[PDB]
Amino acid sequence: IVGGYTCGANTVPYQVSLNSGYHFCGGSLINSQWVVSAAHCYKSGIQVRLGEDNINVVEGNEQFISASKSIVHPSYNSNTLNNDIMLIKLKSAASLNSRVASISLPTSCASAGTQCLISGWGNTKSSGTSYPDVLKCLKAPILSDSSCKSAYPGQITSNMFCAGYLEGGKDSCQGDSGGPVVCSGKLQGIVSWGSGCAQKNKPGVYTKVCNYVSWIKQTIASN
Ligand SMILES: *C(=O)c1ccc(NC(=N)N)cc1
Ligand SMILES: [Ca+2]
Repeated sequence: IVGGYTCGANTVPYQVSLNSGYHFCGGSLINSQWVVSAAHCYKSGIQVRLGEDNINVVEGNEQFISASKSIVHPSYNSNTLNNDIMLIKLKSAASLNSRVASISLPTSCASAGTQCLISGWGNTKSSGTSYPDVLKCLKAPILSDSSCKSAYPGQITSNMFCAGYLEGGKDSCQGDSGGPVVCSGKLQGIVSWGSGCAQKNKPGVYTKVCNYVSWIKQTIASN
């Protein structure tokens, strides 16, 4: 997250770190046994880390649970990033509490202008590299579909939305992908892609979770 703020320990209780020896992506806990992330975060050997603040220090609220299965969306296209969503099942259910909690799936799609909370452990620089150890946060509005398409001609599908600031300076970045975009207490987005980070006229692009609720529910019900 570039141009954000330190969230505070365990203030984003649905935020997970995906670890394969190191943090590589975010995710969102949607019930005691399932995490939503980005398909482009797929790999083998995922351990889900819940209750994290500093990802380099054991601070006492962590739960580390290996994945039993991963399900990339049937129609994920890694070239266009259309349908950039995956489900990860935990081998055992998390113990839910005030610091490790699920986030609800949307009932309705969110509209341009709605404020959202974007979070992660990704790079905090637009130019160069600095990875924080503690979780960062950014409040950002959803942008109009028209603004989004004008920023990324030919690239925005019906399964994507933009959020952030056309002036740049405040955005998600590498290492944040797969993590949450939460608006009015619902998971509306997954941190997906953009050109660089925090660049003018290149806001973040997010997987539009409301389009996937039926797939998510059906997949969980049979796996
Ligand atoms: C994921 O790691 C990711 C998502 C989005 C961006 N770019 C922007 N938000 N502009 C970079 C990396
Ligand atoms: Ca920790």
